[PDB]
Amino acid sequence: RAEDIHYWLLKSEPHKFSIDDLAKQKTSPWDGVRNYAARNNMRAMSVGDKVLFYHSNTKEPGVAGLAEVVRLAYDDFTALDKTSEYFDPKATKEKNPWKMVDVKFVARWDTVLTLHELKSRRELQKMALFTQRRLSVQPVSASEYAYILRMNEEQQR
Repeated sequence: RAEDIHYWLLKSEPHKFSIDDLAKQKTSPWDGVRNYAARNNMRAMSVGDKVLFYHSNTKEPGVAGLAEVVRLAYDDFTALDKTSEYFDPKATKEKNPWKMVDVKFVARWDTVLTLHELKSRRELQKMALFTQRRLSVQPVSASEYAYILRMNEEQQR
């Protein structure tokens, strides 16, 4: 398990937080995940794990860049921020179900690798991306990761 690097996809709406926001911040906690399956995926992440930064709910959805996990999951304190969209009325200092990792910027791709293209490769047919819509933190297979990075290179040529 943690001795091997694993791969994930994290969805973010870019008008809220884009790959350029991560780039500017260099590292960021991954706050505001309020789906429990996604939360559990974050508890399964390890330091050094690779991350596809995916822009969702936008004109050009797709993979925008790359990040890397730099801290293991800890309590998502935005659940206690009464001014936050991600406020959870029933979370406590002592009983906060929400957890988050920190990630570091790795790469900002010149143009997004669109969802349409992701759905047009045999190698990607089994991505969770296509199955599971509420799942904002998803496992990516090693081959899926590899194929996607290859696609960015093809697009950049």
